[PDB]
Parts: sequence; C-alpha cells; structure tokens
Amino acid sequence: LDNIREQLEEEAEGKADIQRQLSKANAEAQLWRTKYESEGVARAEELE
Amino acid sequence: LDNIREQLEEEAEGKADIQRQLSKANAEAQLWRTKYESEGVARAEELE
Repeated sequence: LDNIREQLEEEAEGKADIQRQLSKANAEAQLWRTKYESEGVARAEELE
Repeated sequence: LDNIREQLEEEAEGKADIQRQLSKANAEAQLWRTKYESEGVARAEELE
C-alpha cells in the first residue's frame, strides 16, 4: 500500500506529460493542415 | 486495497489507450503536414 502509493504519483506523472504532449502536438498538426494546405494545393490549383 | 487495484489498472488501461494511442493517431497529421510542404511547395516554387 505504501508501495503503490508511489506508483500512483508515477502514473500521474505518466499522465501529466503525455496529456501535455498531445496539446502541443494536436494544436500544431491540425493547425498546419488547416493553414498550409489551404495555401498549398489551392494556390497550386489556381496558378496552374 | 483491492479497490484501488482497478483504480490503478483501468486508468493504466486508460493511459495506455486514451492518452497513448490517441496521440499516435496524431503523428499521422504531422506526417501529412510534412508531406504537403515537402512535395507540394517544391512544386509551388517551381511552378512559380
């Protein structure tokens, strides 16, 4: 019980970084897709 | 102490799924973004 008490903080720290890892990632990938393929293939569409 | 066994493992199942695999289905977005710039914009400078 004193042992898994330490493990609960470890999974919490295992939680905390990986929820914060996605919030940087899912912002950037989705944002890039929204803002770089609107310029990308569409200006490639019209310039052709 | 038996009750917090599932509070470990089901959250550990939650962290292994809802934090981990939902992150990796985001690696795909980043890959798509890289693919767009890398091939798309080299054309979009060349056709410019």
